Amino acid sequence: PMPPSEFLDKLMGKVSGYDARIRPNFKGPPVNVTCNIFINSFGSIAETTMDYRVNIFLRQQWNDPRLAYSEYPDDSLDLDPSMLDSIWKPDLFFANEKGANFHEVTTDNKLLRISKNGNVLYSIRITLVLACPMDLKNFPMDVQTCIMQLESFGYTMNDLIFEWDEKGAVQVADGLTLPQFILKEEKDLRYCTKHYNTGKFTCIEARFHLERQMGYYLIQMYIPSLLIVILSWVSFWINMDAAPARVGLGITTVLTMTTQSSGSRASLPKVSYVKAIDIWMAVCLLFVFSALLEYAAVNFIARQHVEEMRKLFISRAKRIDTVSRVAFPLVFLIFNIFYWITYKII
Amino acid sequence: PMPPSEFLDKLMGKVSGYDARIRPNFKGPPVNVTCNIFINSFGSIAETTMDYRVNIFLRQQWNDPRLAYSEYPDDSLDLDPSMLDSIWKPDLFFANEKGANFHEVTTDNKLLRISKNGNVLYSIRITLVLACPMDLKNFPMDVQTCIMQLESFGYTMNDLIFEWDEKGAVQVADGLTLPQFILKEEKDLRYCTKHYNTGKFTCIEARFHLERQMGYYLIQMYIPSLLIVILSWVSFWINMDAAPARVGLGITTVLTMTTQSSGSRASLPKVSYVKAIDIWMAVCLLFVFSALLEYAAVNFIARQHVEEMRKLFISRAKRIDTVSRVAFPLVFLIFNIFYWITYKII
Amino acid sequence: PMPPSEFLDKLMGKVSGYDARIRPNFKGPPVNVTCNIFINSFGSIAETTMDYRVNIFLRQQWNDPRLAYSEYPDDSLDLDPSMLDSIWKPDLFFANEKGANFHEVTTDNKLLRISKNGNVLYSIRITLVLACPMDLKNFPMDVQTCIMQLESFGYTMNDLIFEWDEKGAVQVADGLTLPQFILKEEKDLRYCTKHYNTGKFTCIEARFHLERQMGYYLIQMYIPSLLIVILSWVSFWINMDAAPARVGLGITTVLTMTTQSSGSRASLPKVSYVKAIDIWMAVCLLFVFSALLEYAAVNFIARQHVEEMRKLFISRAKRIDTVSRVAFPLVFLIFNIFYWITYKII
Amino acid sequence: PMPPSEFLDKLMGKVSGYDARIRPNFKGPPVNVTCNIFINSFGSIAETTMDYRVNIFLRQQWNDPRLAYSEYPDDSLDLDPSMLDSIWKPDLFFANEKGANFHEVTTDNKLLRISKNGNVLYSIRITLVLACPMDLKNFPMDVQTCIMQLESFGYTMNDLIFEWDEKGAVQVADGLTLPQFILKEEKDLRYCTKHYNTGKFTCIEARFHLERQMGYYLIQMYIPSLLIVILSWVSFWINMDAAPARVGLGITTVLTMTTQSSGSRASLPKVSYVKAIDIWMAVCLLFVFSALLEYAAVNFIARQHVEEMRKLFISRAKRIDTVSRVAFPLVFLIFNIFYWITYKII
Amino acid sequence: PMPPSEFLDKLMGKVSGYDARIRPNFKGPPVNVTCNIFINSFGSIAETTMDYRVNIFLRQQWNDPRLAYSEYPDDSLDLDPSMLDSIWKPDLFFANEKGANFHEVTTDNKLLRISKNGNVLYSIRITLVLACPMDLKNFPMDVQTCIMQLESFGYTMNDLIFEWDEKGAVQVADGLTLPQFILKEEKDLRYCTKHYNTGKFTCIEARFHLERQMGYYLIQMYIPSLLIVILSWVSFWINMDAAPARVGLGITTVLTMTTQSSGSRASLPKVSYVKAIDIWMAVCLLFVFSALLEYAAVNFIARQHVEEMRKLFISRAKRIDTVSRVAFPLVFLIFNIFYWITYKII
Ligand SMILES: *[C@@H]1O[C@H](CO)[C@@H](O[C@@H]2O[C@H](CO)[C@@H](O[C@@H]3O[C@H](CO)[C@@H](O)[C@H](O)[C@@H]3O)[C@H](O)[C@H]2NC(C)=O)[C@H](O)[C@H]1NC(C)=O
Ligand SMILES: *[C@@H]1O[C@H](CO)[C@@H](O[C@@H]2O[C@H](CO)[C@@H](O[C@@H]3O[C@H](CO)[C@@H](O)[C@H](O)[C@@H]3O)[C@H](O)[C@H]2NC(C)=O)[C@H](O)[C@H]1NC(C)=O
Ligand SMILES: *[C@@H]1O[C@H](CO)[C@@H](O[C@@H]2O[C@H](CO)[C@@H](O[C@@H]3O[C@H](CO)[C@@H](O)[C@H](O)[C@@H]3O)[C@H](O)[C@H]2NC(C)=O)[C@H](O)[C@H]1NC(C)=O
Ligand SMILES: *[C@@H]1O[C@H](CO)[C@@H](O[C@@H]2O[C@H](CO)[C@@H](O[C@@H]3O[C@H](CO)[C@@H](O)[C@H](O)[C@@H]3O)[C@H](O)[C@H]2NC(C)=O)[C@H](O)[C@H]1NC(C)=O
Ligand SMILES: *[C@@H]1O[C@H](CO)[C@@H](O[C@@H]2O[C@H](CO)[C@@H](O[C@@H]3O[C@H](CO)[C@@H](O)[C@H](O)[C@@H]3O)[C@H](O)[C@H]2NC(C)=O)[C@H](O)[C@H]1NC(C)=O
Repeated sequence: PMPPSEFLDKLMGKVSGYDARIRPNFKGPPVNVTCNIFINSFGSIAETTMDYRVNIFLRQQWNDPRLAYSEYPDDSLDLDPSMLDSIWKPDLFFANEKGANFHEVTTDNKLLRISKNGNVLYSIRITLVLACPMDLKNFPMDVQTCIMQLESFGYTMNDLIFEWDEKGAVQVADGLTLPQFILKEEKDLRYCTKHYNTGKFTCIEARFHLERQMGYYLIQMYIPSLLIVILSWVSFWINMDAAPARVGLGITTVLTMTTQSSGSRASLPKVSYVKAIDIWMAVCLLFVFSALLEYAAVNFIARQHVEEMRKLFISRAKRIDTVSRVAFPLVFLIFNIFYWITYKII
Repeated sequence: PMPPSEFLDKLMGKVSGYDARIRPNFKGPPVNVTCNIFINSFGSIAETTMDYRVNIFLRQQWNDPRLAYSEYPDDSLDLDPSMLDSIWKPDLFFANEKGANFHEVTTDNKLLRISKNGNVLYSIRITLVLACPMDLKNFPMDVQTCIMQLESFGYTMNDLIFEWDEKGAVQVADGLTLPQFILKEEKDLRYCTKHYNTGKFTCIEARFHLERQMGYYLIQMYIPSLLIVILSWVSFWINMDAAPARVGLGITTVLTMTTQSSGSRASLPKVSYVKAIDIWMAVCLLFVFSALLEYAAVNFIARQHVEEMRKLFISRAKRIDTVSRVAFPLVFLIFNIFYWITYKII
Repeated sequence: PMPPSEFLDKLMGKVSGYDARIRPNFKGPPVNVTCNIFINSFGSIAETTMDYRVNIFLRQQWNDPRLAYSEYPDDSLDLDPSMLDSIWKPDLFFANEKGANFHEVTTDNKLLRISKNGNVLYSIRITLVLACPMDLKNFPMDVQTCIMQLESFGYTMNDLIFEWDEKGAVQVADGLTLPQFILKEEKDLRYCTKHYNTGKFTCIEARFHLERQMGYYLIQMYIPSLLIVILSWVSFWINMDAAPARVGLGITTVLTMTTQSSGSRASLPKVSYVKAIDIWMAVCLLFVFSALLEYAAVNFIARQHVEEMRKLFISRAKRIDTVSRVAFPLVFLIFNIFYWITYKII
Repeated sequence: PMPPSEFLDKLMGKVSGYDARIRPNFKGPPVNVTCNIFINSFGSIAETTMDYRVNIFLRQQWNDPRLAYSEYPDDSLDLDPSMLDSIWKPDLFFANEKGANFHEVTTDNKLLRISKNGNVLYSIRITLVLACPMDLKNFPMDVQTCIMQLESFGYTMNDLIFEWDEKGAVQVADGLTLPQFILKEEKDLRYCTKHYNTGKFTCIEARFHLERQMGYYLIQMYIPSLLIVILSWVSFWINMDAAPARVGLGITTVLTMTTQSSGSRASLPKVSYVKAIDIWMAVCLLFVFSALLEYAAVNFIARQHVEEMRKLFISRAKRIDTVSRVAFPLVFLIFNIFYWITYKII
Repeated sequence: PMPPSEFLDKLMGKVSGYDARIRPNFKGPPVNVTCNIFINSFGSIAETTMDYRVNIFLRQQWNDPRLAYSEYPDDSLDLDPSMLDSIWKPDLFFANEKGANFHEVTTDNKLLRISKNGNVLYSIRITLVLACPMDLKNFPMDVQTCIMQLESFGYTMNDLIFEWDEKGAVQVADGLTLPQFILKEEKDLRYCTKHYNTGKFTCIEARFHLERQMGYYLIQMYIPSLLIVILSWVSFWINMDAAPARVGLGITTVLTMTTQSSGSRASLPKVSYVKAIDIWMAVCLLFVFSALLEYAAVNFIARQHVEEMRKLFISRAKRIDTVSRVAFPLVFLIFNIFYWITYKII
């Protein structure tokens, strides 16, 4: 008979004494607000700024005994967001917001429905730019753990407690992909209960493990680093005497190893510790220059050393030549097997 | 006699029991809202961010039996956007908004008119920055399909259903051009009906097929890649003996093929898979270096090998020379015919 | 006696039946709104985005017979923008807004005055980022025509018509200069009457012809392109025999012509058609490389060809030398006279 | 007894006939509003956009005889910004705003106090991004004059006149420094009275003279330009015969003079006229290349010219050598003394 | 019995004469507002703009005798931010805001509670982009002191005084790290009492000492500067005669020392004074070029100077050779010990 919006105006109005400024179960046990999120979008994970943009559906559920109706014949009463400032809502916020906003296009993207016993479902759409610190000690082979944490601002622990629901506390959209990362499915859920000089305030947090796409940096960097070192060694398969081709093929490995070192730290923050993209690349710099010294070991013999005199001349340089030819794959592949299985277990 | 705005205030006011918080056909069949868009602007299609900005006219049509007037002698009653928060409107939103806004310059750019039988036309101007994932496996020769999807936020499927109208569900402005793409005319129109733990919500979506302008990358990249490979082969039409001109014309092809590899991946995301602009260009790198080995095959003879001794010296190198001269167009044009007709059928 | 604001409250209030939701001359002839703009600022003309920012004073004039007073002894009644939502105003908008805003610093920058016969002057300050497509077939020598168009949003042609006034429909500020362009004084004024499936809507538009400053690109690009070609020819005034100076002065023209080709397409969109800054510059690339082939024509004689044998050696190369010396200004100045007078008539 | 806010509500309310929509001295002499600013922050002076951000305290003073109280025992009544829309205020705006905003953090940063005779002090905090054209004919040695101008928007000259007060019309904060400029203390104060087709409107303006920091560009550019020219001359102190060291030290001056010409016009607008950073640098380009021709004048003798024949060979080249050695400081220091004292008097 | 929000409406309403426009202790002693902040986020410390973004909790405490309740049985009455414009609050602002905003997601992030004796606690969440001047005379080894200062805007010193509380006037979040800096724990707290021509206004300020991470610039710059100088000296361990290897290893040190000088001043402002990253690097430029002159001192002997003639030829050059070999670590390590212990005490 009577429509729900007319029914609900006398359920929360000045009649029946409902005050939206007062929490449920006032002067009693605290309010148990259970939460779960639905990640629509994810990404633009900046590393200069060390933050990431997410677009979620924040669903909040609690019980309000003041809103419990008994005689109206429906099981749920929805409430459009025009009258949304008229009941009590929890003062949730994010402890690492770094700017956020609602979505208000064609309607405020907000949802509210009330069960018969007073169970309240509240769902809004938020875009967050959440801050997470980035550990980059092993940069292309790292697992970034960026978190988000949900706190009360005004109510202390003895008035309002946040929880995650057991039925899927973080849902992720179906085809949610990232251009540079993989979002793992194990999502840690734990408390971050804050203590200030004002009081103690509730917190729950979710932890997202992000693992990179190694395939990009392997193409741009690790393959043009690997081939120049092989270019460095075919350069020694030049003739035995000091040819000017060793001058050009020497700087050929120099002009590439500096160019690959030019755009190497392109989009990276200025961290003090050393990462892993350069301890690969600094080794690729000294294996360039070890071929530049290898021409000097030709010129070490060529200006130092007639049937007797010329025989020691070639015999000493070949004694360096076949040793230097074998030892360059020796010093490389021992390093190259020490490099990857280090990061395979880290 | 009586003006429409005075007539409409008693048609939707507190008299006659109209409540804007309640959908039409309440406790009955769901509301059938039919939609079509008019794309004014399009583009700024970012690929680092994988989104695109669009500027549309969102037209929504439904029937409200509460608004059906009978005695007023006009066929349509317009309603200025000052009184627009006074009737019911659908809570449409975009599932991939990534930020959006209205246009409010000199007047809120909004339109509302009401037919005699209660048919309501509602038209607004929106600017969207819609997210679309970018498949870039064959980057200059790809067909990007970027979509837009229109959902209800608060009403489930048993209360509100979106549809596309048959009479031109997507209109495009007349001279709408893109700097980098071609918008095809076949626009797929289908449903994306969402299931959450809240309920099931209606969705309709439109699919835009975008095909690139290959003419830009052919000028900056494919022509300076093609000529250096031809520069690499006239470099072998140098004299037969080991001249220093082969040192300079060797690095001449090196200084260009790295410079063309420098600004190659300029404005591109860091995708893990390999695209097609570099498997053209990596082949253009090894055909540079195959001429650098071709001087080494001159120096392979020059320091290894008197009427008998000099005759085998020139005869072996010419046996390599005329083979290497013919085989370089052989290995190129077989690749070059394998490259394009692969992407002609993809 | 009675102040104007007290007089005007009974002229447009609930007394005397004035309704701001209803256009003048309702159920009669359409409203003739005449417009003119005053461009304060102009520029930041982007070409990657193909838009430009303008800052105007939009003056609108129409007649409202409901506002015609007769007994008050003043000729014009101004109205401060606090009461500006109380009379009727046209719903003008720009069909290519791409974002715009008002100016509200220290007061809403808005102006309204009402004549005795009901003539209404309405003037506001708007900042627009107007979209214009950029034709760049001849890029440093182009004339860009970027437009702006003013439409009604809610009223059709039978209710509201926009016009330009004859008395200076576009005024420009006094010292309005642009860093890269010249705004011509001939400004085309014409109609762009839109037909949608909703109805037909009025439009008037203004066309601004923008002509570039050729002096910038002549300094950075055309002078360092011209001198290297002259550097390419003094390089042939080296000694007759194959000297190593031709190796260095060969790549001297190469290291500049690629560097000038590096920052050439610096701030340009990725258009598919070829512009004019590169068909100058591609010709400046092959006149670099024609001197690199000119050393090969020295080495074509030096390894192919004793009083008889040496006389044909110098006689053939000088036969190429004096021909190549004259023909390089021949092939250049014919092109250079064909280049500019092409664009002098376009 | 009675508090000021209760006293002031009957001083400006509906009682006593005060109307905030009506200027003081209505139908009388115009309102004399005197102004002065306090510059808190200054800078981020962009040159691509040709604007600058400033953060001021705009103090406005006028007399309102309607607000003159006589019996309340205090000399000044302050007014908090909640009731600030209740009295008359001038409609000041900036004719070159290019976007501006108020500051509203923890309170609207606004100030109002009223003297006994009706003198009103009004002070607000504004952040402006003011447009100024940039003359850059002598770019590191220029004096930029960027202005700001304060106008009425709705009141003509016969109703409202702006003035600067004699007691320090522009105050500057104490430690206000700029990273690239020096703000001179002579600040010109004059009128810019505007004439439109609407009427004539008041304007006062202030002129700020900005002089650059020459010390930055002297370090990055003028010292690495000076030393390469000295590197160009010690390069001639090589041995007399045509050595290959002149090839390397020739391009040594080329690889630097183009690199210093690469990042020279880094953050500069595309002005058509020639500035002064390049007419220094273009001269530094041809003094590089004059040493490249100086090796050609060695090779002019080396392939043109036995006790008689060799004596003219060395005697002609030394006749060029000692002349070219002295003349290079001759042509440089005459230019270098002509360069700076030109800009010392401009 | 009676709820607090109903109790508080009669405590601050129109009954009991409370006026939020009037400060506590009016016409009496000034208001003593004590402050402390809690820094949540810190950083994005720009140096081109010379500012930094901070995210704080601003806690303000004062006493209001008008709000002192006696009969209600609770010790603290909280107040939700809906009724927050209903009591008096101090008009705090930041004298170097450069733009700031509140946080309003899911609730206005604001907190208010009132003790029994009228002590008021007020806590809000602010994001500031605070301006600080950057002294960069010794750039990688500097200690930046960036401040923040809290002032009243409308109340003078005889009405409102700010103080820092003794109990931890600046708290910092637990794991607050910076990518480039270290926030020291000694935080200076002092007054910055402002004198304008309006009056004198209260100020308190906090000073944050920021010390850089030297480890980043030591890896990218100081190690590739150190090794090239050692590369410059092994280059002299080439053979004694003038070899072409000294040409290539000469420019090898040139191509790196300019490349390291290319991206050196990458993200730096254009300060006029000289910093310390280049007086390290300019010395690393002339120790590159001192090896280029060292080949000229070989060619000084090679073209100037038969059993007697050749003995003085080698004896003079070895007299330069062993002196130049020892003196290069002599001139370097004296500088290198003078460089660091200068900045160790500064
Ligand atoms: C919100 O959730 C919390 C946590 O589940 C609830 O707190 C817990 O409530 C139970 C039942 O009210 C308490 O058990 C009782 O404890 C007292 C004292 O030990 C004992 O005398 C009773 O026999 C009974 O065992 C429990 O102590 C309490 N725990 C805490 C930490 O507060 C809370 O009641 C929930 N509130 C609502 C409104 O649902
Ligand atoms: C909005 O559009 C939907 C889809 O066209 C309408 O739903 C359909 O409405 C028709 C007629 O009301 C239903 O047909 C009837 O079905 C019942 C049960 O099968 C049968 O007893 C009747 O004889 C008749 O055939 C149809 O089932 C129904 N389909 C669905 C999926 O709901 C809806 O009525 C429209 N609402 C409005 C307000 O226009
Ligand atoms: C706004 O401007 C338009 C265009 O000037 C006006 O429309 C024109 O108005 C005139 C006079 O009212 C019309 O002339 C009349 O035409 C009828 C039918 O042909 C004829 O019987 C009369 O003897 C007279 O010639 C003219 O047709 C009409 N044109 C159009 C295209 O509408 C309009 O009246 C102006 N409205 C106002 C409020 O000023
Ligand atoms: C605001 O400031 C302006 C400029 O100081 C004032 O205008 C000037 O006011 C004086 C005195 O009212 C005028 O002098 C009188 O001029 C008339 C006509 O010439 C003469 O008959 C009188 O004997 C006396 O000399 C003066 O002309 C006038 N000048 C202008 C350009 O308007 C104005 O009165 C000030 N208004 C207020 C409210 O303070
Ligand atoms: C806010 O804090 C300030 C600073 O602590 C207080 O000002 C100081 O208040 C004391 C006590 O009211 C004053 O001491 C008195 O001074 C007078 C004159 O010298 C003397 O006759 C009395 O015997 C007594 O010693 C003190 O002068 C005053 N100082 C200043 C600089 O104002 C203020 O009272 C505090 N206000 C509130 C509301 O708490």
